[PDB]
Amino acid sequence: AIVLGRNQYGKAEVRVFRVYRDTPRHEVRDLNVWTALRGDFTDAHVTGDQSHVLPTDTQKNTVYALAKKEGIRAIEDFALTLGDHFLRQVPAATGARIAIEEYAWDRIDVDGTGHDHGFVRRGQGTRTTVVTVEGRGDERRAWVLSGISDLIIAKTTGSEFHGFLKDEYTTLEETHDRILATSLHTRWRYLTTDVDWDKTFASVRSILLRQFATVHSLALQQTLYAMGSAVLEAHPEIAEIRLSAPNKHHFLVDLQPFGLDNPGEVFYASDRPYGLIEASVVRDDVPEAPEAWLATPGFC
Amino acid sequence: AIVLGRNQYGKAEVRVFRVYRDTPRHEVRDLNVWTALRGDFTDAHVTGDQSHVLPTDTQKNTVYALAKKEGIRAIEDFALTLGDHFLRQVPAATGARIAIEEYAWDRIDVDGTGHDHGFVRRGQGTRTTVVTVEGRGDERRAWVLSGISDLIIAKTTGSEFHGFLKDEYTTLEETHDRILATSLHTRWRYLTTDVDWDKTFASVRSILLRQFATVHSLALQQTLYAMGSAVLEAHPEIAEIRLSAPNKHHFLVDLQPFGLDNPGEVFYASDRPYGLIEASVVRDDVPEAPEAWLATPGFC
Amino acid sequence: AIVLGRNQYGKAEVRVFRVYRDTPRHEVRDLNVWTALRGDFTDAHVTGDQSHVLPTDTQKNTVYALAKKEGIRAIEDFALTLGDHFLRQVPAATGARIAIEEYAWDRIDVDGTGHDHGFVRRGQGTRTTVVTVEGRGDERRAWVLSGISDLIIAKTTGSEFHGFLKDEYTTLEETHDRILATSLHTRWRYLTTDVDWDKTFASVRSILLRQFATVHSLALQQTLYAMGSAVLEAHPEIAEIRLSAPNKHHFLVDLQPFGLDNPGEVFYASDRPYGLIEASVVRDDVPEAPEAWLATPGFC
Amino acid sequence: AIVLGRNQYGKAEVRVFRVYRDTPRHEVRDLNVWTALRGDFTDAHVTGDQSHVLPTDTQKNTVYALAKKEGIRAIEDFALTLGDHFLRQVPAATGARIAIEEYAWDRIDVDGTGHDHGFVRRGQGTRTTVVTVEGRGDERRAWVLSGISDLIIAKTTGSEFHGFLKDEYTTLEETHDRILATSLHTRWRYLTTDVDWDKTFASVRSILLRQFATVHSLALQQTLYAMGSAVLEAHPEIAEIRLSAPNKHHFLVDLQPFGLDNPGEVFYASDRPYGLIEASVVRDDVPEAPEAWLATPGFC
Ligand SMILES: O=c1[nH]c(=O)c2[nH]c(=O)[nH]c2[nH]1
Ligand SMILES: O=c1[nH]c(=O)c2[nH]c(=O)[nH]c2[nH]1
Ligand SMILES: O=c1[nH]c(=O)c2[nH]c(=O)[nH]c2[nH]1
Ligand SMILES: O=c1[nH]c(=O)c2[nH]c(=O)[nH]c2[nH]1
Repeated sequence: AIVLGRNQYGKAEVRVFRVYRDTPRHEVRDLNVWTALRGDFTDAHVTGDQSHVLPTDTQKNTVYALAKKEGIRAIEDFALTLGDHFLRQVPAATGARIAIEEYAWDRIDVDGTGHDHGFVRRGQGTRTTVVTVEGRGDERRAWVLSGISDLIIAKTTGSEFHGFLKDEYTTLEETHDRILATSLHTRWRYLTTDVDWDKTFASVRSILLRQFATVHSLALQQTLYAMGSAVLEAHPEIAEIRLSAPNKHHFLVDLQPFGLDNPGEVFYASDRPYGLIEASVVRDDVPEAPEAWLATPGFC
Repeated sequence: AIVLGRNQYGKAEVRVFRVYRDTPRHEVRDLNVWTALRGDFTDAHVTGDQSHVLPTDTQKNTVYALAKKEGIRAIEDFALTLGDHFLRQVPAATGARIAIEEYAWDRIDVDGTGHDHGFVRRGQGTRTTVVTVEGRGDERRAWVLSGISDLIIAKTTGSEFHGFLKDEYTTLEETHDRILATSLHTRWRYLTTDVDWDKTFASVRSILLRQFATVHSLALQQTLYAMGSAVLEAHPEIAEIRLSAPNKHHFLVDLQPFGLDNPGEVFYASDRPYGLIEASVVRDDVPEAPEAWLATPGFC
Repeated sequence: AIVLGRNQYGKAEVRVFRVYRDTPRHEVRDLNVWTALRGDFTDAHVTGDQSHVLPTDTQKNTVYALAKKEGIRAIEDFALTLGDHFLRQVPAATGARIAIEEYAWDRIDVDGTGHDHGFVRRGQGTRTTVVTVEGRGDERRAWVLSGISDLIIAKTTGSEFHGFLKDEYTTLEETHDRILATSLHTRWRYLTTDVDWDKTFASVRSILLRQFATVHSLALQQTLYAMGSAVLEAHPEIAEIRLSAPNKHHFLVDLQPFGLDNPGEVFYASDRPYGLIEASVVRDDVPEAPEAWLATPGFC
Repeated sequence: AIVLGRNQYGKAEVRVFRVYRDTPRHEVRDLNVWTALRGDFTDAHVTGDQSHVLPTDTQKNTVYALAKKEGIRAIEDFALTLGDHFLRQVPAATGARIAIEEYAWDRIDVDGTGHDHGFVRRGQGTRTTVVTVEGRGDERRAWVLSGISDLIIAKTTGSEFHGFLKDEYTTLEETHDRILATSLHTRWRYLTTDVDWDKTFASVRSILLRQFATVHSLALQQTLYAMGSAVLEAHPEIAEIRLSAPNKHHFLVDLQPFGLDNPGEVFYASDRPYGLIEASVVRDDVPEAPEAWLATPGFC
């Protein structure tokens, strides 16, 4: 009684660089795109008949083709267009998952103004989206996740951790002052697809950064909740936000062996291990949408 | 109505290196360990009261302590032991997810025999486990996933891909002979925890490699199914197996511009993009265990 | 006739995070430090007598100790202080090489102003230094290299490549318009150590960026020369600059198979292979200083 | 008086995968190739006249073409062939540096015999070469470096470190038993180009591993010298060998706080910082060949 279960296939990490150059002031969209189709590909696995299978090579061609034919503004719209496109090309497909990450570029400063066609990478986190489209016509449903990854941030005070559970293996001293440093990975789910994607992203990003800096932290857990709840309070169109934050320990070096004090000044920035504190903040009044999250961050 | 939803926390990437040295012939266990606790940590997020929280630093200490107290044989047993231990130490916790990677070492060859205490990394893929323990006493349940990651394999013939769906964006030529190269990521779920972990792991690994080599491939999809089904047929104790394989494209380089033939000999190994083909092989007569897979491969 | 040749040893990648907090407006210095000592360590290699050897563990302790005792302003001064320090502690040492890289942080924007103690990584290249100190007292000599690494930049026009040598293996079409994208690695050597390190670095960085953007490029070779010569013309205190630039090819995708034009708009950003164009611009009137560059970028 | 100084250019990281398939028992050569030309390319930098420049794209084409035309046996011979070829094609070039890494593959085991066309990556370090060719005809000279990179090895005893210099910043305890773990990077220079490259490589690798295992270590310094000298004593055709070894610290974890002993059994494998111990072993009766080492490991 051995059968094929869940499966998906597509092209991973299609790097597409789109330039808008209708005026001498160029704009760039720098994208990394994943496609994944789902549906009746059973025979392709069990017997090797590829009749239903649209090659991943073609899914890559389609990314580049539509980059010209449809354009690339907000990555959520581009992902939605790709999802609907593959459903129209692949009758055996029941759904498509399109994930995109965008690398931001600034203009190189020349004599106090940004150059028309010279750019430098901004380097402060990746804007992401994960779009799922299922069905066709009146039964078509779609879900949009957006997110930020590798947003590297730190507080040098305003961070405490005390009153925790102490067991026989606990050696950690309580503290009222420590560094809190992380590299934030977050994704949030929109209630519908009728959203000003760029406006909401800029506001969410600003809210997460501001809350991180200004909330007095009693634990990374409490910081993440304050960040996520501030986002949902400001954005009724967002159903839920998941946050994943390493606690990149900066250890206060003991300089007493060298005859020196260390009043919170000299730290060893440790690579591994790191705390990993992960939390979701949700609207209690809307249904969950597990289809939006299937195979996020990955299949297995 | 904004509330804390799913959450977990713990120590990530604890590198523990355990030496067995009861005799001059030492053995090594080289591990990377993640802990993650789930339970009633709501107050720790919402008000900042850490009374329920066993610090991630303590969870790190526990890995090293139990590596001596309990030893490290099969990583599945060590992960099961850590899971039960944390539930004993943290009353608010309802469950624990313990994930481990093991890096295999061989003995250095000296006059045709492995040296007593000198080793070299084996380098052929990581052995993995993901162990979840929920509840205590009679209500306790546990699940074991084991797996292999970064197993880099290739066939230089016995691979085809033809008769696929062709649309207006398709330029891929059908082929009856190509390279098939991948880096296998796989995880499988055991029906129970009464398993000879090392014997089954070694068998699964050899079935995967043997099926990959000897099965004539009509598509990566079909190779993955053939590998997965053979594992399930040889191991009734395994409920399901998920395979994730990039199709690392080796393009036959066009040498005609240089006055040369290229009959399947000279290839360009492209990095990105790559096909990503993902399949699940399951026993239809056993129920699913979503608990085993929760937050695998990640939380969000 | 087998003897020990050149050798050096020290601690690599000491991550030191220094916080200045005498006022509530904190400042951060985020550093990665390499030490390497040179001298009479022959017996330590040949017979294993470690009498001359100061442990790398101590060289690490010394980084953290001096971070408090001497402070960390410009990384060149900190590296010079470390070099002279190790010569005073290690009588067998004849020289010391201290390399440092600095990761820049900005203040998180809160209500239009930078927060007192909350920061985000700037993410636009690494400031580097390589300081070599040899001898003691009146025979002491020192050399300072500074540099930038991983400065990711791109032009979307103003870049040509034509009139090159065409041989029987050449398939490249000449072009008067292409993308030129790179990740710049550069190091330059100062004539003396009497330099305002921070002021010169900011000006050099600005000159390299401006020249990249504004010079009409006939080849990456010609761009790198225009960048390096502009730096030396503006900075008589700099003896030479070496630049190493990958040509990260952005290939104009052929969309004619899909019935579309591509007037310089849709590109495939290729990972590997990449051109690697490397050049030095030098003052013809000052002597070379090979001691400054020994074991840069590495020993072997 | 600002002038162009040293420069070189070429194609970096050309991944060529060559299959030998004269019989059904295929063999594979899996290579990463760098080309770099040196010569009279001054005009190409200063005025932008590319007449002398053979495009890096052509240099890429030449790797694939000669992989068929000439074949790929030992990477040293292939690199020598590329070096001479470019000097034939590029009159302005005075020299070429060709560097290659090879990734070893094993045959997949099927019923105790290696499969005809199914392979798995060996995973134990990269075989390397760096070949420099200068001049043409009677004035031609060439040099071959071969090497090994990322060879991950460890001993769990037979390593000590005591009797070192102790200063006011030293806290390291002397020890008579510790783990010694490293990832070896080494390059050696052949006296001539009349060498059985594969036989010598295999011998050098086994001497390095065997000496590491069996030599009782008083310091990494002394282990490296013992490895290097043994290679030179067994291979008169090798002029010199440079070794670069991180001391990847495995700290004995203090388990006393948990009521436990730890007699050399449980270790924390730290990532950074790490000792970096670098030594050259040379024949004092042969002259140096700086030309062989120019821009190794990099240009700047
Ligand atoms: O904010 C924190 N939460 C934790 O759970 C924890 N655990 C730990 O060791 N340090 C911290 N910090
Ligand atoms: O085995 C394959 N499956 C695919 O779906 C596919 N798509 C593609 O372009 N090549 C391949 N190969
Ligand atoms: O600016 C360039 N220099 C080159 O040497 C070269 N070679 C190549 O293929 N493209 C380019 N571009
Ligand atoms: O073999 C060693 N050499 C050193 O120089 C050194 N320094 C140190 O701290 N440990 C070690 N070990």
